[PDB]
Amino acid sequence: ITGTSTVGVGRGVLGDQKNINTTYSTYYYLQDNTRGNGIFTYDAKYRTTLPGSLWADADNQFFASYDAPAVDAHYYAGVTYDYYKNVHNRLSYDGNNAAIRSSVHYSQGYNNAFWNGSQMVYGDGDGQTFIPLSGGIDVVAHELTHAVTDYTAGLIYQNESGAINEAISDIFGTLVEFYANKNPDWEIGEDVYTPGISGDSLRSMSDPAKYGDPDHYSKRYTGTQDNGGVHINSGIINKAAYLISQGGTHYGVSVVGIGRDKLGKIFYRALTQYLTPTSNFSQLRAAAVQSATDLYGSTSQEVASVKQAFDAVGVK
Ligand SMILES: CC(C)C[C@H](NP(=O)(O)[C@H](Cc1ccccc1)NC(=O)OCc1ccccc1)C(=O)N[C@@H](C)C(=O)O
Ligand SMILES: [Ca+2]
Ligand SMILES: [Ca+2]
Ligand SMILES: [Ca+2]
Ligand SMILES: [Ca+2]
Ligand SMILES: [Cs+]
Ligand SMILES: [Zn+2]
Repeated sequence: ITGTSTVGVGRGVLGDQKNINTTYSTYYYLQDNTRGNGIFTYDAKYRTTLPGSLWADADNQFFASYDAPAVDAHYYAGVTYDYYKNVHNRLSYDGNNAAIRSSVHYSQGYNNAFWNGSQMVYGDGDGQTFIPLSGGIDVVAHELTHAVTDYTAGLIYQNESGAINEAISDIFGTLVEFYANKNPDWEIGEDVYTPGISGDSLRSMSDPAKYGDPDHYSKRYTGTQDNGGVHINSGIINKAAYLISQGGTHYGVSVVGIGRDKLGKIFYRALTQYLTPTSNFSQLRAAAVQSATDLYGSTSQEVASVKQAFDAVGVK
């Protein structure tokens, strides 16, 4: 909408107070004009019609329980935009400052979040498996990263290419979580998953097998559920990325860690310059090796560590 940029205040899903960029024209709308061509947050009103209504508020204060998922979807989209711009010189998901749209309160008791080809969408959860999913910064950045992938490598959402697509979203979701630097970890979704169980998460990148996901190519899922295991076999790539950054010895193979920032540079370059819609795990290894060669040189530790990490997870 046309209006003037304003700054509201509210509380997110976890009860934390934050300022949000809004737009005033009769109402205060969840429309942040400070980033690209805007970040816009919508109310789906417990239905499945999308996007729903641009979020309108009478007083620019967002402390109601119903407001909390919207506050976080809006704010964490801003953090994610900032990460891509400041760290990778990428302007929004398309590289040309496309408007970023999110809807919250999607459906009833909906235990998921998604990118629908055009926007991000967040369920509220059922209060048992999830609380409102925009409360997880890694979740928000995971969804927005699906948009980045759509506009870059375009990895098809099935089998190995789809597991790479998933892992890219988990990797950058985690790097955004570290960028914001609030309780960062290598787990996925811990802030919104299972409110009645402490210390768990939807997935782990540091130890995927803690939740039955594979951590070695010899343990990959080959069936048809989950689009050929896209959320399962992502553990093999997530583990490789974790090893590149943090190091470790895994199935007897030692990896010298090179840190999160270099992991992010290598995988961002692979995603944007080398991966294609049909890339498989072996092709991802080659793309990561070439990316690290471009950035650091063929004789570098960074290239050696990429090779060690893929060796450790059984990907040649
Ligand atoms: C980070 C977590 C909290 C959310 C994350 N959702 P997610 O982002 O993985 C969501 C899952 C989904 C698919 C279809 C319909 C509805 C929902 N997938 C999704 O949005 O895929 C977007 C996409 C579009 C084109 C090509 C490739 C990908 C996830 O891991 N979902 C698990 C629970 C799953 O769906 O198994
Ligand atoms: Ca209000
Ligand atoms: Ca965390
Ligand atoms: Ca996390
Ligand atoms: Ca939990
Ligand atoms: Cs789990
Ligand atoms: Zn995903």
